This record gives sequence, C-alpha cells and structure tokens, in this order.
Amino acid sequence: TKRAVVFAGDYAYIRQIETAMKSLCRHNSHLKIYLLNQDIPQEWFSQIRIYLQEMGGDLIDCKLIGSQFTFARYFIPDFVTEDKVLYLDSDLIVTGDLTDLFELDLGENYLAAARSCFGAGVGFNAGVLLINNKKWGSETIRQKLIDLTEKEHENVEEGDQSILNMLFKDQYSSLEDQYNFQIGYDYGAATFKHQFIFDIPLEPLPLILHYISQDKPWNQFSVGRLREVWWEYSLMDWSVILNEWFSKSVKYPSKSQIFKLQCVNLTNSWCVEKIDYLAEQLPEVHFHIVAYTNMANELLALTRFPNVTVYPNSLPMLLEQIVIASDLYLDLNHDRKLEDAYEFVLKYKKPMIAFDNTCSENLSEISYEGIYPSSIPKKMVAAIRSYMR
Amino acid sequence: NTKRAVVFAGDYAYIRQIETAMKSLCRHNSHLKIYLLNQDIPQEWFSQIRIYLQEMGGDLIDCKLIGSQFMTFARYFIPDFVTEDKVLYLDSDLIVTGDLTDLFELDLGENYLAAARSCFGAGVGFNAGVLLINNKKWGSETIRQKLIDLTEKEHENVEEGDQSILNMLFKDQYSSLEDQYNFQIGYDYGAATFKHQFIFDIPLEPLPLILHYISQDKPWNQFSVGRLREVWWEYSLMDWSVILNEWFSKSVKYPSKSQIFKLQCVNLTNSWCVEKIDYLAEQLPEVHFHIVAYTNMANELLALTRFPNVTVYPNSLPMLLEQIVIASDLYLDLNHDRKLEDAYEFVLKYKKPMIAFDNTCSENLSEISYEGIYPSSIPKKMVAAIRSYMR
Ligand SMILES: [Mn+2]
Ligand SMILES: [Mn+2]
Repeated sequence: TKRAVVFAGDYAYIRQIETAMKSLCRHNSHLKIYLLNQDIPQEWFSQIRIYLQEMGGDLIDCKLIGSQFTFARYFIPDFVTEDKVLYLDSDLIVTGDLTDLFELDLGENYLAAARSCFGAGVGFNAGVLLINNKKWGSETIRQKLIDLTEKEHENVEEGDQSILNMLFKDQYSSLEDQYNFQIGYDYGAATFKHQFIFDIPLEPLPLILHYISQDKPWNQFSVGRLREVWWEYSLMDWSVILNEWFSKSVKYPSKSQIFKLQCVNLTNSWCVEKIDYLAEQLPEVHFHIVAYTNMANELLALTRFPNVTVYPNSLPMLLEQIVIASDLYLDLNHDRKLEDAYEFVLKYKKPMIAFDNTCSENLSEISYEGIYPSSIPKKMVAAIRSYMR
Repeated sequence: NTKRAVVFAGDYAYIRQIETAMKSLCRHNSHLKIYLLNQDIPQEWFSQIRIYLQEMGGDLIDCKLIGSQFMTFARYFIPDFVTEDKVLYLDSDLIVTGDLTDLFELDLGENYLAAARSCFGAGVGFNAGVLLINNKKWGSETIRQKLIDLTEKEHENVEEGDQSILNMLFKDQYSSLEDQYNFQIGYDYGAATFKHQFIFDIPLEPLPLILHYISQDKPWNQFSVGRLREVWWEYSLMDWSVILNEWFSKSVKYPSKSQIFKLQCVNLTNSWCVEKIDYLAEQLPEVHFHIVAYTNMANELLALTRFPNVTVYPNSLPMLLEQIVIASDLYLDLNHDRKLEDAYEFVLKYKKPMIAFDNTCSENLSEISYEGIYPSSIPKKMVAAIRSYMR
C-alpha cells in the first residue's frame, strides 16, 4: 500500500528536488509523491514517474497554473487525496527508513512538526510536516492560511513558516529532531556561539537532514557540515536506487505507454472544446495544441497531462511540420479560425473532425470526416480511436 | 588507443546543459580527454564525472578561470589550458548522436580552425559552437591575446558576443565542416520567422551527428517550438550507468584513479598568501588540505578549487574551524602573518601537531610549539615531513 509524500518547487530547483526525491526513494518503497510546481517540464515527470511506479508508487504533477494560486504548501489539501501526507522541503536528504514517521498518529492535531534549530528558534520548522490532510481540507486550512497572509505578511519575519506558526500555535504535536535535523543551522550556531549544537552526534546519520539557510551544500563554497552527503545522493544514478529494490524483490510494472495516435489543433482562443476531457479519456493519444501567441492558463495548465504538448508562440512552418507528423486534425477551437490549418490539412490529405459547435462557418460538411455531439463527447472519443491500427 | 581532446566552457548555472552534452558525447565516443572551462562548478561534480570519463579510457580536466588574468569569452583561453596540438571545442546547448572519428581525424593543414557555416547559410560566417581547433597554432601564434585585443578594439560595434570576433579574426582562414557536425536545429523558430521554407525539407533521418539547439527556444524549457526536443531529454534523463554499461559490453573498461586520502591538513589564514599551498597540493594528492578564512578569499586561494584534494572555506567562523581541526591530523601554519589566535587555541586544546616554513612561524609561541620548521626554499622537505604523519 502507498504512503503519500509532497514536495513543492519550481524548475530552477530541479537539482535539489530531484536529489531530495532520490534520497527518499533510496530508503523507502511505495511512495506516492505529489510535486507541486509551476514550470517543471513534462518529459521530467514522464521519466521520474516510471521509476516511482517501478518501486510500487507514483508521481503526481500538481500544476499551480491559474489565478486561484512561493506559498505552494498552502495548496496541499487542494491536490492531495489521502488523509495523511508528509510535506518535505527540497533542500534536504533522507538517510533511512521513515516508517515510524509515516505511521505516527496525529490525533486531533492539524500537523506534526519539529522545533526550529534544536530549540534556538521560535516555533517549529516548516520543512517537514506530517499533515492531517483530511482536517486541512474539511476545515478550509488553505483559505485560512491565505487570508492570514493577506492580513499581515510584512509584520512577520520568515515567510510562510511564520504564518503556519502564527495559525497553528499549540495545535500541533511534535516530531523528534532527527526527522528535521537542521544541520544548515551550523553557520548561525557558530554565529551565536551555541557550542553544544556541534556536540550532537551525527553518527548514525539522522533520518532527515535539512540544509537550511543561504549556506547550501550544493553551492561552490559551503561551511556547514555534512556537505558530502548531499553530493552522494545528487550524483547517484536512478538505476542504483532501483537495483537495490529489484534485488529485494520489490519491482512493479510501469506504464511507459506509447501513443497510438497523433492529434493536432491550432487555436487562437483560450477555449478548446472538451480538450481536458479528451486528454484524460485518451491517455494513448498525444494531443498537440498550437498557438501563434501567448496562451491563457486554461490551456497552459494542460501540462498536467502526460499526453498533451502545448506550443505557445509557434509559427506556420512549425505548425506545418506538426500537421505532416500527425494522424488527425481536431477542429476544436472556438472563436476566429486560423486558415493555415485547413491549408495544411488539405495539402497533406489529413482527416479532420469537429464538434457541432466548433465547425468552420466559411466551410462545408465534406471537409469533416465526422461532426460529433459536444454534449456527448464519448462519441468523439470512439471516433478518434477508430483511426488507430 | 589514445585520447581525443574535447573542451567545453560553461558556468554552474548551465550544469544540466553541460552534463547532458557530455553524456551524449561519451555515449557515442570513448577515449575522450575532456577539458571544462568554468569558474564556479563544485569539485564534487568533477570528482565523480572524472571517474566516468576514465573508466571509458578518458579523463576530465577542471580548467578554473579564477584570477584577474581571465567567462563569456572562455573560448579565448582554450590554448592556455589545452596541451594537445588539436582540440574539438563544443557548446553545451547540444547533443552528439554518434561516432565523431571523421571529425576528430580531419586534417586542418595550416587552417587555424575548422567550423560549420552559420544557420545552413542563412547567417554570415561560421557558427562558433563546434570548432576543430589547431591548438598548437593558437598557442604558438598568441591567438588568445589577439582575440582579447580585437575584443578590446571594436567590441561596441559587433552583435554576436564573441562569435563576431572569432569570425572577424579568422575570416578567410578556416576549413569547412559539413552541416551535420553543427546542425543548428535551434534555428527552426528563426527559419519559420523569416519564412525560409526550404530549411524544413532538410532530412533529419538519419539523425545529424551534432544537434545544436541555438537561440532562446531551448528544448529543456517548459515550452519550445523547435523540432528534436525529444532527443535532448533522451540524453539529460539517461543515467551514466547506461553509458558505462554499453562500453563494458564492447570491452572498453579501464580502472579509475580513486585516490583515498591518507591524511587531513588544515590552515586558518587572514591573507591571500599561504606558503607553497599550490606546490603542496600538487605534490601531495593523497592529502586533503583544508584552508579556512573568516572573510572572502582572494583569487589565488579560490583558484585552489582546481585541485581535487583542496577544500576552501571562505566566510567560516571559529566554531566551524574547531570541527575541521578536530577531524584533522596536522595543522600547517603556512599563512603570512597576522596570525589569528583561534587556530593556536584549537591546536593546543585538541593536541594537534603543527608544522611551518621558516618564513611563516609565529613570532610569539616559540619553537617548542612546532614539531618541525621546514625550509621555504626547499619545500620537498615539508612534503616528506607531511608523509611521516601518515599511517
Ligand atoms: Mn528548506
Ligand atoms: Mn549556443
């Protein structure tokens, strides 16, 4: 059975994130990792998802694209479905079996959280949270965290960590220091002459190393201890991690599914009739959605699907190569139709289909191999599948 | 067999591009001595990747451009670092898809370089992203300085960074490379913009030997419009183990130089000058030297990142030094006066041997404090002394 973990980071931190995830996975099978992000490319998710699945888990691309949306942590209950989830920062390393941490009862607590810097900071450290997702959702904790941040964000040193403290004061149980061992405090410890911090044993290795502060181990120069450990995981090939688990008979089939069809549309509108439904309904079809300008969030968010490539600011000749490379044109876009498409559809004799509300006004029913009901799009799903061999 | 010289140039921010480019090269070509011109790539990366290149009969050379004698123009300094008579320069925004022997073995004669044309002929001159360089002649004819002087003169009235200058100076003096050895597939947006339709009829089966993803439209961005996006990602996401296992099956497998340290040495400095530290690091690869300061460090010291066996710790603090001193075998009191008390306090307290050069002793705590004072003019004695503390 699957244990739920969540990270949040943009593509600029993909090296840290991937590493955090590598360490985690090294020592823990059956992980359903949810990754909140905005800009991480989809080829990365396709490949890493294969590995997670092979270890009896999964990888969920949670796109924070839309006006309703770094304070990504806040949105955890909007994406995560299980009752309990572990949030983890990306500037950190997992050194062993986290069973205890996973299997811990929160009771009526909103979350479990370790103290800031071994007792030196106020409150708890936000970098490891065993979260009661059921209660975060069913108590509207997301919107509460949002509204608390509008009301006073300046009056609070330390970002969303201070806000999570300010809301959950005395409403959290507490994790031991080794499940969020803030080795990155070293520079601050040394700064404030906290001599006994350097006396804490680093053998055996703490279960979670959290390299807080600006003094990061992956930088050129770092003064903090355990710099060498981050690099062990960062430079570890995924095949090392996997062969460990395929040595101890923990091996599952992936879903590296290949496409049985290549579909394309060119749009000059945010609205592409049933594109989301068609995407989820046809995993085996790569949809190519092209534009000549910037795209609105409703389309950019299609990055969440493994099987949809989106092309903002393309050009006619690039569209043309896609049409050549395609099996089927889907005439789904609403407002102004762009002529270049019909041109290329005729030119390379490409079949075309549409919905009753997305047909061209300045065109005729022989141009379409079928016109399908936009309120019964499963009929379009069956039509599309009929072009597969 | 023997090694073919290759040089990349790029900073840490592009490490994902650099490493991918190096994976696609190594996937298809064994026995590569790779040089890499940079200022901020951490040593742990080099250490690990070096192991791989060597296992394939090659090597990886950290070419650190730290010091006022030197990054957008890193190419210029190729003939200061590279020692072979011929070297292949490569941009890091690119993929190698096969055997490059025809390129490596090409005779330049008296040509200073070989290059492919810019954008299939669309642009003026050659593209600077793949260069078969006559390094012997670049060195022997002071090309680095002329490139710097032609950049000093008329930098303001040229447009392509240092490709302009490269083309300005070598105009009518290079042999040509076929397009497939610098296939600028990244020109696709540009070729679509200016309606160069025939660009798009150039067949991409079989795959060009060198794909070069020029322009702001990169295949590794969230979105891009250019073709052959898939192939960059095929390499980026490939484990090094696949590359190595492919070679081992074709009987190409060399042992690595995995040196393991026999001693740990430390110094705290308040100056740029740490007596013989370069000499010492070179003579003593089996010794891990740790050089610490409480402030920024000068380039002479930051440059020590070139050695695989020296860690350098700018902006450290007393309690951090304390922990390095605890873990270490020997204190080398090499800094050039303005001795910081902390070192001597930690040295006594944890009962650490401490040696020095004749020109680098404290004036205060006299010659019983040092287990040996060695000659600064005969530093081979300090070397032999350091090894006598090994086990
Ligand atoms: Mn953090
Ligand atoms: Mn380039």
